[PDB]
Amino acid sequence: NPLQKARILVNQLEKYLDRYAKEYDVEHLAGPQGHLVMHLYKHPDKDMSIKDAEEILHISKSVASNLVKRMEKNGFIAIVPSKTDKRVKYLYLTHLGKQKATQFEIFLEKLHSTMLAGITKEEIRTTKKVIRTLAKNM
Amino acid sequence: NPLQKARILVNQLEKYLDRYAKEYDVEHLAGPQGHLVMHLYKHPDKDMSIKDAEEILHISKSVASNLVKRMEKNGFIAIVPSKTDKRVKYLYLTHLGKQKATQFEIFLEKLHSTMLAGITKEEIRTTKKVIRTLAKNMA
Repeated sequence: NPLQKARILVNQLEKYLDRYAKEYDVEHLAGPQGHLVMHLYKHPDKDMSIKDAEEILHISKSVASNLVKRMEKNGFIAIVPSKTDKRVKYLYLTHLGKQKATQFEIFLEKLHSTMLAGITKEEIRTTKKVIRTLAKNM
Repeated sequence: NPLQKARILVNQLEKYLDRYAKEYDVEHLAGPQGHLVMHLYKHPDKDMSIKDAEEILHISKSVASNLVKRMEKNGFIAIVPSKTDKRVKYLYLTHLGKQKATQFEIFLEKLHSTMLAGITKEEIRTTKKVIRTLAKNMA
């Protein structure tokens, strides 16, 4: 049954991810914080406002604000408020965020090497398409 | 969390699945038995051996044999060994199985109408393949 197998896959997938994130020592960075840290490190000539994080992660301001607040508490970023507009805040990688970023690139590189073996990109775009239309149908 | 979200979706899909199988009274047919019944009902001029079932459902003789024995226990088919060949066993849709067929057709129509809207069958076949190969890769 496809639904029973998918339920099984999800559980294996969460276990598989926790195990690698530990092996690569990016366990707390795995997930949205990693996605933010990555974008920062990949685009050094741009600035990231908290609103940049909302649009990339399609989350709300309250959710994004507590996310960047978490990343600052973890020593991953410096939050620097804009001097012109008091409501705009910028995100900057610390030294630890830079090291963690570059380690996170390596961890993802192996995941795309292992988990997506034998899966073309056209198969992936459609799979994401099917899952979204199932979700919309619910 | 994307994984938390996928788990919730699959749980919604299964709940909606049970809802339609109850509605159309086809709960045991969701899956291979329904596929066999359909092949029987749709092709009434051919005969289906157990070895035919292996090819149709891409299963083993042992898996097909336990499948049809389950379908007979549910009264969907009669398994009648060949009167010519002692090694061939044939499958025949019963009266109950013919009613289940048309009940199963409307059920599939409802799935394609509601939960599986906008998803072609080729899109489903790839989705199943990605799921099989991702599971293989975490091993």
